[PDB]
Amino acid sequence: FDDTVTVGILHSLSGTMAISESTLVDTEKMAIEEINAAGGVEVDGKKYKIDYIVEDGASDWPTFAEKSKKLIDQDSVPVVFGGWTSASRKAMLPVYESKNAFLYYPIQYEGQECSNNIFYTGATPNQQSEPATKFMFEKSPAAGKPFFLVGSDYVFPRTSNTITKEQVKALGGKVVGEDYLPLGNTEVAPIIAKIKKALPDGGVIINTLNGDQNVAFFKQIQDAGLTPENGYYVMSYSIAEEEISTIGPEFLEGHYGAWNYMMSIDTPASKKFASDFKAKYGNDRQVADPQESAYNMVYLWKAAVEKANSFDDDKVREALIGIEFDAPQGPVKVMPNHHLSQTVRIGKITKDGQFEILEETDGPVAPQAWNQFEPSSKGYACDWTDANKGEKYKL
Ligand SMILES: [Ca+2]
Ligand SMILES: [Ca+2]
Ligand SMILES: [Ca+2]
Ligand SMILES: [Ca+2]
Repeated sequence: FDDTVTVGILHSLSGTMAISESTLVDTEKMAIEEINAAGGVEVDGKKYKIDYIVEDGASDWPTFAEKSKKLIDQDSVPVVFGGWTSASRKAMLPVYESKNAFLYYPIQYEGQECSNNIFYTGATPNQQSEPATKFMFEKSPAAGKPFFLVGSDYVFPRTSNTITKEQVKALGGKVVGEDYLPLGNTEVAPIIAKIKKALPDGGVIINTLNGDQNVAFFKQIQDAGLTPENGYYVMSYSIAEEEISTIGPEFLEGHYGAWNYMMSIDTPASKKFASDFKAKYGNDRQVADPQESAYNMVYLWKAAVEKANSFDDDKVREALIGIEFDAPQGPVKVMPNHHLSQTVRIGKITKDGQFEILEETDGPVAPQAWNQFEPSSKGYACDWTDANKGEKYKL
């Protein structure tokens, strides 16, 4: 190596979100180690080793904003890989925008955003909850049954459920419940009683709980008899193979997810991701969509740097649009709206905590940041390649 570049990593390693975010740091570090082993990042004929600073967001959104300022100003990083909850991202967004910096954010979310200073590898709703909703209503064993929505009390679950309510109405179904718990809250018995009352003949439960309150939720719904055997099916948007392995797959068997990457994808690229992750971190370790999303961020950033011949975040962000990567999920591409074109999978959870893949799109789906079911965003798009279009413009 001729020089070094130091990037920022900002995730919850402690608190209620650690169950989800800790493995993202592991995965981002694996990508960095791979890139370094292959020669680093090439800029102006010089090979740069990638170093990193990890900051603990501690499941606390003001801390995410504070550590973002530290990484940008004190540490002079050219990108921060970070975030999970939309609460943490909304807290960080003014920091990256006011400092004209660059956050790369990997987690599935609600859309309704298109920051010039954020790029996104997590699913937008049309890459996750919209196909999942149609699947539950039309194809699942609870086809035609009513929907009950349960999530954490912040902007992702509330916005996701607003979209779901619009879509279920358009599909001709019914929503019979919508309830939120504060993030981390484990007092799930009252909502369980409501689900039993509202779905006396079984049905679909849409779960947007984030973090480790999912542990209490899945264990208590099983003890209450809200089980696939009794006609109750949960579709979850914010947990996958990692959290399932901590919870215990016996509590998730038979329930559903919708994701762009699943560990069970039967391709050399998917198997190599899993095998490499186990070799570095242990044979017990899972890979999953959040990790695949974060992995991709590092490789996409590296490609954009080499295309731009610069680490400057304005030049890298300009170069990043259009970049393609042969990812563990299949081919992905960074779009003019800064999001990622991705293949969509529907899965049913097995006794071992893997997904049985039941549906898969014919190639990747372009991300709709501005949601096309929600009346306020219908007809809008985002395109940062055209000065006359931009963050939010009418088609
Ligand atoms: Ca920890
Ligand atoms: Ca993704
Ligand atoms: Ca199959
Ligand atoms: Ca858009």
